Amino acid sequence: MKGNRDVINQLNQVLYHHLTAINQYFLHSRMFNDWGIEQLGSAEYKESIRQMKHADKIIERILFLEGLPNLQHLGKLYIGQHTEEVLQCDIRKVKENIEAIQKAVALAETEQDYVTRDLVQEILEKEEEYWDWLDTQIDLIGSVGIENYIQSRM
Amino acid sequence: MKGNRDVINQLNQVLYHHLTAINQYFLHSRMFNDWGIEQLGSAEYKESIRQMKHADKIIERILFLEGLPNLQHLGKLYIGQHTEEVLQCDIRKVKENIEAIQKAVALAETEQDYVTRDLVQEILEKEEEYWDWLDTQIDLIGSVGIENYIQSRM
Amino acid sequence: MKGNRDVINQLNQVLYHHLTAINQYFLHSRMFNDWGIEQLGSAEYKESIRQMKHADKIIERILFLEGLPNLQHLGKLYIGQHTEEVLQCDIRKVKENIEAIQKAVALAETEQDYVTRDLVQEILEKEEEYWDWLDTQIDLIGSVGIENYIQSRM
Amino acid sequence: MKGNRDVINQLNQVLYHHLTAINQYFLHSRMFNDWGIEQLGSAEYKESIRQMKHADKIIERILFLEGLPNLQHLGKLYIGQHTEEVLQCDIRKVKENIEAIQKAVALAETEQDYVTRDLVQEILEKEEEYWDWLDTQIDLIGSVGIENYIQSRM
Amino acid sequence: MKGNRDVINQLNQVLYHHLTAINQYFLHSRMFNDWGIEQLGSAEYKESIRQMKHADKIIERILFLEGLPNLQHLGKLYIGQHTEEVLQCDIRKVKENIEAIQKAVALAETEQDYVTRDLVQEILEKEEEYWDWLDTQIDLIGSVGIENYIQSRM
Amino acid sequence: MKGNRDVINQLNQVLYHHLTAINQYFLHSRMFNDWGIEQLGSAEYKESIRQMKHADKIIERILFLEGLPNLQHLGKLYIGQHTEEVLQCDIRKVKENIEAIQKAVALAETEQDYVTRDLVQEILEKEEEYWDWLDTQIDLIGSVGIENYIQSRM
Ligand code: HEM
Ligand code: HEM
Ligand code: HEM
Repeated sequence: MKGNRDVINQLNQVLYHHLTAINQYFLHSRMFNDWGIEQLGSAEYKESIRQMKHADKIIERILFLEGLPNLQHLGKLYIGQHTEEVLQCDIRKVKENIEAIQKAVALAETEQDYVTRDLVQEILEKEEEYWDWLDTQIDLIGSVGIENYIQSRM
Repeated sequence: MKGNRDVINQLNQVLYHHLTAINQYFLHSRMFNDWGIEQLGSAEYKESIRQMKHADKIIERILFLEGLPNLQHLGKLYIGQHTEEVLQCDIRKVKENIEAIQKAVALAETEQDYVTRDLVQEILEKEEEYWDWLDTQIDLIGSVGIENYIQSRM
Repeated sequence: MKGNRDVINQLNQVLYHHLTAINQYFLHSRMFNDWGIEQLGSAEYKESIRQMKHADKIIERILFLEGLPNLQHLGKLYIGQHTEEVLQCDIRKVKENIEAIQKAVALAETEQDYVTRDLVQEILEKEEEYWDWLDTQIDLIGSVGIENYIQSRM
Repeated sequence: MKGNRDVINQLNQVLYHHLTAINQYFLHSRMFNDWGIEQLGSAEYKESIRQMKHADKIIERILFLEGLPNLQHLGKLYIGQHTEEVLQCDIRKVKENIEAIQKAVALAETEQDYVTRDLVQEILEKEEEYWDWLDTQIDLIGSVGIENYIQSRM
Repeated sequence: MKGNRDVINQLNQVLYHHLTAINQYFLHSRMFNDWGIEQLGSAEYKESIRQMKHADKIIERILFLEGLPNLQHLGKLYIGQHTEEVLQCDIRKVKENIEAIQKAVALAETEQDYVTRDLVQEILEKEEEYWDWLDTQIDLIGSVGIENYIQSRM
Repeated sequence: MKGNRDVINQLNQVLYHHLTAINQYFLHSRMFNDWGIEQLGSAEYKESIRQMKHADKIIERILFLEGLPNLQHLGKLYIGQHTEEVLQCDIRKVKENIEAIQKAVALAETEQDYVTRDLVQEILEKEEEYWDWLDTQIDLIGSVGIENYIQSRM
């Protein structure tokens, strides 16, 4: 293939994690909506769409490199049963995403696939943003209490 | 739970097929784009998005009925290696979708879940449309030849 | 020089307090934002910008009077560790600002620098407004409780 | 000079390749137009202009670094005599561009000229895009036949 | 903290230099205006605002990494007494900025904080732009003479 | 071939001079910009683009006449080291351009290639305009002095 095989394999790992995140965040969105917590339903939906866009770019990059995108398998979904637990499940997932993306950055650099590096660098910045937003929600549950926090996210 | 357990379980079967169809069709879109056959890339993307909307509607219906939507599992993706084979892989997938939807209609009717029936009846109408479109593409390959057919779908 | 030396020196005292207030308020803004308390982040940003405009007006007045604006030095920043303490740190800072401004008004009047007096009198009016706003926030924390107060300032 | 001499020398190599590509793609554009294959005439023109823009940015970067941009010499032009051969000649050229750009990225990194690195990283992404487009045209000539392919590019 | 401690410390160094540059350029702006050299007053103001924006992004990045932004201290201000000397003082300052930013890029890379790296890479590009503009003004004073140069910058 | 071989060969001589002029003028533009003399940067850019359009028209004319445009070779670039020398280098280049164009007009007339003659006659009119502009700049340097002249072209 035109691309580096090891780079292609790690891009498929990143895709695996994006595919997993799409489904986790999407179900979390619809669970929050079913509960009437509509603003967190929206935030989870937006991040699900963001993950879908990430996956699209990785698939297209893998195909350009003449590799085979792997959409057949998923990782473990972390599904919470109440608001605070959902947030902690998302935190667990985004940390997995970031670790995989960081290793893709490091590997692309070593193999001199600089365009791939910049692609996953762009995704990483957004994953840090979602991690930050989740951390903030946890702290706010601490500051205002879970009853006030949910009320605010209706 | 408020909904019927067998109806709930068959809705998760329909969701499984939609989630699987999402990934098959989306990959086929990007492969057609990778091959330079952009009108088939676009058609496949549109059908993937429709499957995404179908899955959304089913997830929301399962949650209202107080069941647990299952997004953890995926079926076999039928991935083609050239234009004609891709179309045949899609035909195989939509036939699986339609069969699961038909059993959901029949079962929803029996259990007097008339609102679920109407939801899955609407999805069925769209699945028949995609099936018809695929049949037409295969016939057109026969009528005009694969070289003219691909040329037309650039 | 064309201006009065004591007036010039007290204007640099006012500038010192504005420069210090810029940094305290700006950091408090970004800390509130980091905590998810965005309306207090916004209020603190607005007051930092006002302090930036105050400092600008004083610098321009010192230069017209042919003195040397001193931007090299900073006072103690009072940095809080939670919402209520931040507000109290700001109250301490604005009280220092107002005291320096009041001495500038009194001294400008004595030395018949009536244009400088009016400049610092305008700044004072705005500093009293920020002081009033801070007092109100503290009272509101008392009336509604810190959990409701923070919830409201998200 | 303010810049690193070795970095400057490699930037002049990249410029050499951009200057060469401008002329190859431009002549190919006008040859396709002379043949009546106007859509490939347009694609070659757009890429010629893109190469001109690349050259502009490299020249300006070399001058900022206090080096001497070398516009006096050109590399070998690969000029095809029929559609498929033209595409293969462009593929040969873009591969030369990318190799020179990749070595510029690697060298800028080692010498800690991070702004130069980002400049050539941006160009590289576009060169990969043109390489991809060319690969696609070759495959389409395979899929639809050269007679249909040219017809489509009129 | 979630961030790397050494990266956080170097980000605080970059902030230190941005805080210093804000004040130097701002005073230089108002000094040029006091002298009637309004176009250089404007250029210094714009760059002061640019430095303020740089500082904002670094503060927010430090807080995201769970570090403590240090706004309490400033570096030495280089304040000129006539047009050419002001420009040379700014040149001294921007070189300090760039050295600190380059070491932040190198350190972020080593510790695999790739989003921080991209943030300071973006700032660096702008600092090179201001350095270039300053170099140009010095040369123009050489070409046209200081009397013509100031006249032009009124 | 459909065109006259000697006419075809002289058209390639004109193209050679345009391609050479493109590069000289474009570099002069970016050098003037690098020096802060932006109105001369702009004037030189405009003349480079005109030379690019001239080269395009000649390439298209050679191809219609079924000859082979030669873009592989370049003449001596006359690169100045200061404003006055640059202008003199441009004067030398446009004089070469005009001489090649004049021989193309005379030869096209002899061989009754009246359409080619009119094409090169139009280009000549524009080359005389650039020659006139350059002469004016040199005279203006004499009338106002180089320091005022450069000041005016900032
Ligand atoms: C499996 C990999 C998937 C990929 C690559 C993918 C890709 C995309 C893309 C590219 C878009 C358009 C984004 C935009 O234009 O703003 C989109 C939209 C959407 N996706 Fe997905 N998607 C995936 C899975 C899913 C799943 C599993 C669901 C539901 C559980 C879903 C639900 C949606 C919805 C509801 C939309 C909005 C469509 C619209 O309103 O137009 N997606 N997806
Ligand atoms: C000390 C760190 C500072 C930071 C982080 C900071 C930050 C900012 C920011 C983020 C803006 C808005 C920029 C925009 O939206 O375009 C701004 C504007 C401004 N700053 Fe600062 N600033 C600082 C210090 C100063 C100082 C010391 C002065 C005066 C000597 C100053 C004078 C101004 C002025 C006059 C404006 C324009 C405000 C307006 O017209 O809306 N700043 N600053
Ligand atoms: C040799 C190095 C060259 C450089 C750095 C260069 C640079 C440029 C630039 C910066 C533009 C404007 C792009 C834009 O604003 O969109 C341009 C336009 C153009 N160039 Fe070049 N160019 C070069 C050579 C050539 C050559 C050799 C030709 C012809 C064979 C050519 C033909 C054109 C044409 C036809 C245009 C469009 C101008 C217009 O319609 O405004 N260029 N070039």
